[PDB]
Amino acid sequence: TIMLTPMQTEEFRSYLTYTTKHYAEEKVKAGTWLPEDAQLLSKQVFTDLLPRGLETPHHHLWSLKLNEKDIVGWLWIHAEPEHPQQEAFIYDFGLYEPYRGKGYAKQALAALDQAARSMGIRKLSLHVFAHNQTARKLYEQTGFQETDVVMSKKL
Amino acid sequence: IMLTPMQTEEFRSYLTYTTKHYAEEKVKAGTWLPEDAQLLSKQVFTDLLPRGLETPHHHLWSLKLNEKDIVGWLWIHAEPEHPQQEAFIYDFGLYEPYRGKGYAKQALAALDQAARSMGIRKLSLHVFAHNQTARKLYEQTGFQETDVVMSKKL
Amino acid sequence: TIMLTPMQTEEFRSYLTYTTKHYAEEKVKAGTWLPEDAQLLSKQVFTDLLPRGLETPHHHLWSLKLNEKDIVGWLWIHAEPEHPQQEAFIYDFGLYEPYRGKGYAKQALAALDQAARSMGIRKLSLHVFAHNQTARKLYEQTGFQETDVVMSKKL
Amino acid sequence: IMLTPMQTEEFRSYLTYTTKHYAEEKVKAGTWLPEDAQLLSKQVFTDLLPRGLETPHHHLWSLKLNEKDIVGWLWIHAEPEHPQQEAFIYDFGLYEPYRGKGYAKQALAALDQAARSMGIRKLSLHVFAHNQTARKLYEQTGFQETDVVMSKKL
Repeated sequence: TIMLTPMQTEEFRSYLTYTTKHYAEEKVKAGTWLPEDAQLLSKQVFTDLLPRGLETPHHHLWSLKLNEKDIVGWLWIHAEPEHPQQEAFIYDFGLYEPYRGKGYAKQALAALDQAARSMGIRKLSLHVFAHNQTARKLYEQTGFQETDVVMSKKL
Repeated sequence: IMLTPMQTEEFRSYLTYTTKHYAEEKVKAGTWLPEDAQLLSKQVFTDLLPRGLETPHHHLWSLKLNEKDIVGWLWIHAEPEHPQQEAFIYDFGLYEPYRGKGYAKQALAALDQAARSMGIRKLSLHVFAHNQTARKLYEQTGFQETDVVMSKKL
Repeated sequence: TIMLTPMQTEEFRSYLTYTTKHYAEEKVKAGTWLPEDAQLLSKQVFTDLLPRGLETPHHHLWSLKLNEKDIVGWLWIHAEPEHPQQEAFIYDFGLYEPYRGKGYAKQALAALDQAARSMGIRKLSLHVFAHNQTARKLYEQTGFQETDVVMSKKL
Repeated sequence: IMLTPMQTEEFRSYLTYTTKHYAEEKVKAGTWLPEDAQLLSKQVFTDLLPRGLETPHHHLWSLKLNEKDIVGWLWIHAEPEHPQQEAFIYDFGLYEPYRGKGYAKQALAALDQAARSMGIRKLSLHVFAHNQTARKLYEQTGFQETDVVMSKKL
């Protein structure tokens, strides 16, 4: 039973730091960004997405909580209610390392499902790096279907 | 817009939005303290709907906009022996994505048709004073004020 | 939120009556039993399945309850813990007429899922008359897959 | 039999069985009144596991019989600074379909291996007096009685 609770400042400034570095690394892993460019790019991307931080309009950043004491992870979605399909995009989702491997991830996505419906959103979307097969299987197991695929080849 | 018997899962979603919304509304209105709001809201809805969708004389509909699209809710209570055949609108609204598109007036017209068909001769409702847009709407659709509650902080 | 509560005597003797008649009718609808034979057959079948009624060993008869006041339906499963696949068979499942068309059926099957796992059963099975397409779709929507199909033709 | 870190969903199932089972056991034992049992059981488990699977120093495993088959549970509490490096077995059992197949003794042997690996030097447990088979098993696996509780109705 995961609850979605508005992310608080401390957790957010800590999250922001992890994300930027993690995103940079994933883009390097994927071949999309060169190591020497990754930092500045990642910082630019997160700065354009959340220029007002938690106050950035239409972004919902939540702490995933098991109870008052355990924050097991994070969830960040973007929903503009003027979207023709009432779609929300998951910009990020994950579990802090000590809470992984117990199945909270599926429970958190069910809580997302519920919250999303109560907000009137009709469709959830996300991007998932290709090399993250574990994330891919969980999304498959939870009703997500692949829509687009970007492929690459070094000559 | 069509009124459809509310479904158990549509009810779960409705309850998740409203409960929180009703609390904030009660806070804005000065009626409830913030530390208390969430728990009071929960207690109100359980008191009003002890048997959920089965609570006798309560009629909960989902507002459907097409055969596949759900946009809002409408819940009215009607004592079948009420001397004025009056129904009270407990909750009525639309999820954010569908506001400002005319659905509210269409939903009210649907309620009018549904009420006449059910033997209902009068409709009543509560609205928070701070909801100017809802008030204007109800005014435009024939509702008249009957009671006001006023308050002041000393 | 449906709860499974042990069916009580009054509800059971009322249920038993409905079931026998309903089963007879379904067998006639399906072409399996002739109208003139249906009653006695149905009675024989239920008498062999539940000779001790609620006390019949390995049968679990439950009232589906929304709250203290509403009994929305029934559920009857058979589970012998010595089964090699730890399988339980749903002998009957349905909703009283005033509680239909609100989606309780899926919620009741989720409650079945939970209860079954806590009992250690690993597989659920059921028979569904072919002409009951509405029941068929719900079972499909809830993870059930067709395993066997009996077909017939009058010459 | 293998011990696997209990999964949140395996925990939901475990809690559904145990809670009810513990109550009946407390009733049989004369400790709890039937009207009270269910609610006391629920309160016990929340008191013991306030943070669920995250409650510090508690180790909950699922008992797996093959790479794909779950048959039982094992939950022990071990204070990392306990002077005797003692662990207390709070709950241990098998779902009905897998009893009487030797899994219990294999599970106890697995716990022994797991405990030595974790620095645990002593195991303790509670068992209801009326559970002759569990008592016999524990006796056969090296456990000795240390305390008894007796009662009488006047």
